[PDB]
Amino acid sequence: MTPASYNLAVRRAAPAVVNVYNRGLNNQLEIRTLGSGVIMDQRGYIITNKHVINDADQIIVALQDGRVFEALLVGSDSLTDLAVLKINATGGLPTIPINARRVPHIGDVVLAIGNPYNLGQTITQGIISATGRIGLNPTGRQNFLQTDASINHGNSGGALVNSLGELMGINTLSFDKETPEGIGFAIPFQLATKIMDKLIRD
Amino acid sequence: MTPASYNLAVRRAAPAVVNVYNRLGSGVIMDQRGYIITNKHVINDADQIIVALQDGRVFEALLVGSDSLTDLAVLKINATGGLPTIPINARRVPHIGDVVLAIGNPYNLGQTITQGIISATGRIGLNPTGRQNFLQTDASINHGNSGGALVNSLGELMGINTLSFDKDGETPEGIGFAIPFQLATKIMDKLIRDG
Amino acid sequence: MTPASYNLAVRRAAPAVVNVYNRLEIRTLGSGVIMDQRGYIITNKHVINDADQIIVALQDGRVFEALLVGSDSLTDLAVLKINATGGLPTIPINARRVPHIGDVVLAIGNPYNLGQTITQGIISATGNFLQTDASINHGNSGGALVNSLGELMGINTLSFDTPEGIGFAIPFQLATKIMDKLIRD
Repeated sequence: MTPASYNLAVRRAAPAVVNVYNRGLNNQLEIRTLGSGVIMDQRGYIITNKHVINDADQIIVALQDGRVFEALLVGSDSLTDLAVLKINATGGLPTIPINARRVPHIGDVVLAIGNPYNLGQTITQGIISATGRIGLNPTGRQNFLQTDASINHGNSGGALVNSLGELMGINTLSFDKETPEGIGFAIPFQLATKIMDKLIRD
Repeated sequence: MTPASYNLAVRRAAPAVVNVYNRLGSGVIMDQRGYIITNKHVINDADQIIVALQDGRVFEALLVGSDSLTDLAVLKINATGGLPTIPINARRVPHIGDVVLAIGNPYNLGQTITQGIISATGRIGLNPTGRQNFLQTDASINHGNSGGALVNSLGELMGINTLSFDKDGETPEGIGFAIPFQLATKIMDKLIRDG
Repeated sequence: MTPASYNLAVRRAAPAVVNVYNRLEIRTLGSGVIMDQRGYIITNKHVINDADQIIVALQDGRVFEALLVGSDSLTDLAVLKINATGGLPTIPINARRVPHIGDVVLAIGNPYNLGQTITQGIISATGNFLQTDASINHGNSGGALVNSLGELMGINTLSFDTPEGIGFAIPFQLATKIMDKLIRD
């Protein structure tokens, strides 16, 4: 027989999730913070976390296949805390699966993909805990997704995908206010997307 | 292709799980008449107990009685409309390993669903739990989940979530407990036919 | 209908996972996995390190004193021996199966002495150390990490020093190799 697995999602998305690093002058340069990013398309556009690349002397993007790029910050967005990078790839880029017709449902099994404590790309699984909106009017457009898929420093900017490897959101920061568990957030993919397209227009 | 999901169990059980506050734990609308279960410590020495359903309705609830030997309490609300109730299959045998979902109101963030499995069904002899019939789960439990529901992939009530374990040396992960539904169904009827 | 479950995995593997005590009193605790019927159990070295007496307890209630037969500094794995008055349950092993990231996996050990507990996660990474998010806590060391078929994927070790859902395991291949090396003596 075959083991229960969410390996089909891991194979379709893991390759498009890169390791992001923020290096700054101390000569002598070092890593201020590190996060993750999702290669959106073969033009070299990546979506990451704004707090991960803020005040960066050098932005280093590292794919899973060994390739290391020096990236360019195209622009970030405050309301959602997203930032968009750009790399110059010539050998072909692995991209994240996207299904624009899909609508995320509470309970859907979801996988978080990121670089917790720089231990190297890790995959954690949970479900979509809730979906809401932060801002004026609770009935407004969905702003965030909540998941219990373990999130840690280094996951910021990463991808939230369902069991078909489809993009559901861009992991953000976790929750902290005793010592909470299984509470993490992401920006819906339909929103992450619309912002990128905007930003890619300067 | 269809995405793997537990949304079914959710649509079935979440409507029946309420937000408890006073003038903030959680609760489960056991049956039509308006009987709501919760933990006795959730409502202990509280003033006006307020109960908010996921459909936005809000009611005042009266403590129809709690039970110290199980840390459970039963509340009553007089609703005019129809009420949502938690699915309950009395012929179901909870097994260790069954996928389970915890529904509650963590840090008053709004109703959330967390998934884990049934870690244990009970315990033999002295133990950190202090009890024998506790259902142990690794589905994320936080302050506010107390009193909420523990359901399986069909939305059936497995137990009533209880106080979080946040320890004697370091912060534990994936350790939560729930009171068996079979025990809550007993304690409900008793506190009911007892006034 | 029937609830989605990983009980099959529990039934197959859990009987073989034991609770290891380091005594005297209790200086520390962990878990172990019965590699074969005669009573050979694998656990981690740090759990039974410097023990006046090694107590092993089966999930069925029986309690046996253990003999530290040997260990391996390299992988931090130790081997214990107990004499059961009959054949003992063994952890399922399938040397032909290749662990994949994303594979559902269960953690079986004795967290905070609560008693045997099963937590679930997935293989988060395979980069000779396996990484999983199946909740691991103090007392889980030396325990079993199995997939949905009860097959052994690894011996859980010590967690990540607050980080959430980061735990590692020593590949079952290594445990198998280390068990044969010590039984042969």
